[PDB]
Amino acid sequence: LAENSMIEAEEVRGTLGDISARIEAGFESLSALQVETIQTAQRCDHSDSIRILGENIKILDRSMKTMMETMKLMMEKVDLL
Amino acid sequence: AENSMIEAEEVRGTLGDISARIEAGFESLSALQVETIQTAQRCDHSDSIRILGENIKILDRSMKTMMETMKLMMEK
Amino acid sequence: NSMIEAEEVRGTLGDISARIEAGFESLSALQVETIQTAQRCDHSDSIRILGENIKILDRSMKTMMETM
Amino acid sequence: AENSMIEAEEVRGTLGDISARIEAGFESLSALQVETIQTAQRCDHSDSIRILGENIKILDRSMKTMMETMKLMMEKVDLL
Repeated sequence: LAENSMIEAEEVRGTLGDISARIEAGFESLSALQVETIQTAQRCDHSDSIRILGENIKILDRSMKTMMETMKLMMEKVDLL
Repeated sequence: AENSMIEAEEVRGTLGDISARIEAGFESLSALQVETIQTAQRCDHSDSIRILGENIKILDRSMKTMMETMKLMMEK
Repeated sequence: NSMIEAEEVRGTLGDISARIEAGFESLSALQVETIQTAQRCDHSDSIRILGENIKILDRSMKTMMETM
Repeated sequence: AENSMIEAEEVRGTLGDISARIEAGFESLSALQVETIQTAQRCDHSDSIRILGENIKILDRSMKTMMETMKLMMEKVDLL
């Protein structure tokens, strides 16, 4: 049964080896998908675009202030009629 | 003696349970990872934000038109 | 010595399964928190409602233009 | 007898390699997962979006003021 012990040893090694293979197959599979996850996340970061968008809306507002000034100037003139 | 065979049978069972848990865990985590990337894709609104700005720009151009119109009425 | 060694291997293999379950259980907990956090970054409704307001703004501009 | 001990000794060595690979992978994936959640937090722009909308609403409110002012000139131009 000395050979028996050897076959049982080789079978144990093979299985353990396959286990290590499944563990390595997974960890890199999940890590890769995780790298694609973080990347897709970066895409959803529209911080700069929004801040720019607000500053243009602000220029807009400052242009309506201007329009009002001109508006009330016409008002004065037609009032001094 | 053959107490080794029964011992080997037990070792096979436990190791098989291990492999099952490994495959189950990785299979579950991966399915939730595909759900994560897909949900993130939804959070991308680059097109929407851009159309919004282009609308603000058109609106600004319309402001300039009124401004010219106003001064025009002034000259009158 | 075969059984005592078998008892030793069983302990280590049992510890192995525990670490596997711990790792998988922890990572999933952080992914459910991750997916939930990702869901928060969806602003489709807000972005669109904002645009509809700008459309009213333009509509009012066109109204002013005709008034003049 | 001895050949059994070395066989057992190998199992200890190999299983230790197994535990190490397990710990390395889990530690690595989690660290990259915490990087994921933090990056996701960056993508939340609710506050900015909200202030953005409130400014456009003020913009509309000011337009209504202009409409009222513009009519005033029409009432006075209507004098004639």
